[PDB]
Amino acid sequence: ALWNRIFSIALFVEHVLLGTESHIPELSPLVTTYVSLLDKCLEEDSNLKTCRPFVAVMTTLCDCKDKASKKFSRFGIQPCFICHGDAQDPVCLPCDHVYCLRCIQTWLIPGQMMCPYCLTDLPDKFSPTVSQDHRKAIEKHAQFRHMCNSFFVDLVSTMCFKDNTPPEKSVIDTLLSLLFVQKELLHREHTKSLSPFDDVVDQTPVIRSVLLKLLLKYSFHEVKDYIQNYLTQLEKKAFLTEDKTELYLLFISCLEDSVHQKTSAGCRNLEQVLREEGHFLRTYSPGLQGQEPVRIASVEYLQEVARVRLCLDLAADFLSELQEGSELAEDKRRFLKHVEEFCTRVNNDWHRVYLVRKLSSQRGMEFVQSFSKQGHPCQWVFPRKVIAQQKDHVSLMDRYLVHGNEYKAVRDATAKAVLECKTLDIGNALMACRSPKPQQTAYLLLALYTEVAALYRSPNGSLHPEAKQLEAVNKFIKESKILSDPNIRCFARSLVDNTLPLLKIRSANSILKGTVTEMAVHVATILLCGHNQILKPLRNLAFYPVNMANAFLPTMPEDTQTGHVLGSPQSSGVAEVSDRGQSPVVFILTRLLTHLAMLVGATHNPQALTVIIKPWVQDPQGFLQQHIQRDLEQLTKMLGRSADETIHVVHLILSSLLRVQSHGVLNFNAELSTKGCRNNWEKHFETLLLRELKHLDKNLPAINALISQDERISSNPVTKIIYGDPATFLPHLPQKSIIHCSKIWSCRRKITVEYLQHIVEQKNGKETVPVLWHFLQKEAELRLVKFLPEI
Ligand SMILES: [Zn+2]
Ligand SMILES: [Zn+2]
Repeated sequence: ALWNRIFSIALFVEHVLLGTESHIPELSPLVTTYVSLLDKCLEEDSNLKTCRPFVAVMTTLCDCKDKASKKFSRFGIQPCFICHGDAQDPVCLPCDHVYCLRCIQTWLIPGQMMCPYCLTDLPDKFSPTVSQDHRKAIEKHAQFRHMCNSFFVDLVSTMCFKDNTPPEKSVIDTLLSLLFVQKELLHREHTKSLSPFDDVVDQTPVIRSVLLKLLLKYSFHEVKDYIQNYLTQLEKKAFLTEDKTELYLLFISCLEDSVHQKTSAGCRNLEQVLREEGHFLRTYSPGLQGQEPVRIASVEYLQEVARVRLCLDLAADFLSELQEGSELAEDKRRFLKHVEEFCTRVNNDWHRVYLVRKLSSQRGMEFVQSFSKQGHPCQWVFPRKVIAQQKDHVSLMDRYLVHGNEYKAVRDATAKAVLECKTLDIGNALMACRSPKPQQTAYLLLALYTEVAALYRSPNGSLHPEAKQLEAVNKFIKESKILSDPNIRCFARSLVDNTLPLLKIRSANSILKGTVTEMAVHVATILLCGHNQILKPLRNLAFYPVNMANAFLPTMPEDTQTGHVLGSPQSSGVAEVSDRGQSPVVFILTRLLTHLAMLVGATHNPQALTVIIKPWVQDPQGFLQQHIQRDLEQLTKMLGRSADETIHVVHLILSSLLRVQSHGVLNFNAELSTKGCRNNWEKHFETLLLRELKHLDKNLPAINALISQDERISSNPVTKIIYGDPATFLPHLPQKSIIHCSKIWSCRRKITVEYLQHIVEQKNGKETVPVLWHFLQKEAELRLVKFLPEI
C-alpha cells in the first residue's frame, strides 16, 4: 500500500514537477500543491486496480490541468471551436474566444459576421493575430498537457496493469470510455489518445493499440469481453462503413504478439506447445459461415485466426530446417503431419498461401519453388492449382533490375540476340541509352552474365550456345567500343566463354552459391566499370591481389594486425560488434563488400589471398564464402526484411557505387597502407552507405515492382501468391469476405533485438535514448555478466 502510493507520487514528480521546473517555471507552486493532493487522495486506498482511487487520481490530474490553464491565460485556454483542437495561428475576439486564423477565414467570409459559439458580432475584420501572448500561452499549455498525459499513461501502464490479475471492470470501462470523446456540435464521435483530458483531439479517427497491448498481457479467456466491447464501439461509431481490413489486422497482430509474449516469458518446452497446437489443429471446425454476413468478425474468430497463423509459423520454421539437413526431431514431424492434415481437412487455401509466403519470407522464392517438384515431401504446402500451372522452366529473379529500365533494354536485346544470332539489337539498346559509358558498360556486362552464364548453369541450356550463337556475341564483344578496355572485354569474354573462375564457385548449398555468385559478379562489374576513388582499394582486393598484401583491410580489429585477421567463421563467439564509429548495418555492409572483393580476388589467384588471410593454409574460397554467409545472416537479422529483400538491399548498394562519381573522397592511399588510410576509407564508405540507407524505404517497393513484374517471373504462380499479387486468380478459396483477403494472410516480421538496434541507430539513439543505445551496443557481451559469480 505505502510503496504503491510513494511510486505514484514519484511518477507525478518525475513526469510533471521536474518538467515544470526545467521548462515552464510558472507552475511549480501549483504542482508542489498537487503532489500533496495526490498523496491525500491516495492515502485512503492506493489500489489503482480499483475504481474509486483511480477516478480520484484522474480528477486530481484534471483539475491540476485546468487550474494551470486558468493560471496561464485568463480563465480558460480552450481548444478552437471549429477545428476542435489547439489554435494554430491564434486570433482572439473581443468576446475572449481564441480561434485559428484559417478557421476564422474559412468561416467568417460569408454573411455570418458573428461568433460561432457565443453569437457575438465582430465589426471590422479579424486583422491582428497574437504571436506573443496567445501563441506562447497555447504552447506552454501544450507542454504542460503533454507532461500530464505522460504521467497518466505511465501510471496506467505501471500501476493499473501491474500484476498477473486484471484490474476491475469499472477501471477498464473507464479507460475504454476515455479512448473516445463525447459529442459537442456537428463533427462528432472523435477519438483521443488515452488521456483524461478532452482538448487534444484528432479530426480523423485513428486507432491506437495501447489498451490492447495492456489488456492482452492477461489470459485471453478473461479479457474477451473487454476487447469485444472496444471492437464493437469502433465498429458502431468510427469504422461503421469503411474497409475494416486494417482494424482487424491490428487486432490480429496484437493477439499474436500476446501469444508470443505468453510463450516466451512462460515456462513450457517445445513439446507441450506442439501437443497443444496439434490438438488445436485436429479439432478446428472452420465455421466461416457463422460470422460473415459482411462485417461481423468477433474477437473469438480473430483469435482463432491468430492461433492458426502461429501454427503455420511453427510449420514454416520446421520446414525451413527440415530441408536444411537431417531428421526433424520426431515431434516436429508429427506436428507437420498435423498441419498437413489440417490444410487437407479444412478447405481454406489461404492457410497454404500464408505458409508459402512465410517460407519465402524466411528463405526465398527459390527454396519454396524447390518444394513444387514431382514427389518432394513438402509439396502439400501449395494450393491446388499452383502445382499444375507451373512449367519445367522456372527462372531465377533477375536481381540486376536494381539498375532498371536501361538494364532491362540491354538484357532483352541480349536475350533476343542469343535466341537468334543477330547482335545489332544490343547496339541499338546501348546507343539509345542514357547514363553514360561506365553505366552502359556495367549494363552490358551484367546482361552478358545473366543471359549467357545463366544458360551455362542449367543442364538444358549448357553446350547449346556454342552452336553458332556465341560467335555473334564474341563478334560484338570484339567489335563494340562501349567496352573497349582490355581489362573489361577480357572479363566479357570470360563471362561468355565460361572461363571466368567465379562461375565455378563450388559450394554445397546450391541456393546460396547462386546468391554469392550474383553478388560477386556484380562487385567485379562495379569495380571494373566504376571510376571512383572509393573503389581503388577494393579493386586491388579483386583484380590485383598482390598489391594488397601488407595492407589494412576494412572492418578489422584495431588496438595491430594488417591483413584479414578474423578466425574461423564457425565459432561460438559474440557477434563481432561494430567498428570504432559505425552502426552495425554499415559495419556488416562494409565487411560484406570487403569479403566479396576478396572472394573475387581469391578466384583469380588464391596465393595472394593466402598471404593476406593470416591463420590457415588450406583454401580461401570456402573460407570467404562462409564469412559471406554469416554476414548475410546477420544482415537479415538487422534489417527487418525478408531474405530476398535483404539481397535486393545488397544489390542496390552495389549499384549505388557506380553512379556516385562525385569526388569528395581523397586523403587515403589506394593501397590502404596505414591505419589512417583505412579509417578514412571507413568514413567515406560509411557516407555512401548512409546515403543509400536513408533512402531505401522508397526504393525497395519500386525494385520489388521491377523484379516482380519481370516477364519471366510474373507468370509463375508462386510469384503471384507471394509478390504483390493476391492469390485470387485461384478460384478454390473463400469469396470476398472481410477476413479472407490477401492482406490478412500476409507475412510479417518477427521482431528481434538487432532490428530494434537498427531502429535506434536510424532514429539517432546516441542522443535520444543513450542508455538503450549503450545497452544494445553491448547486449551480447552483457548476457554474460550473469556468469560472473560462478567463475
Ligand atoms: Zn481551428
Ligand atoms: Zn465568442
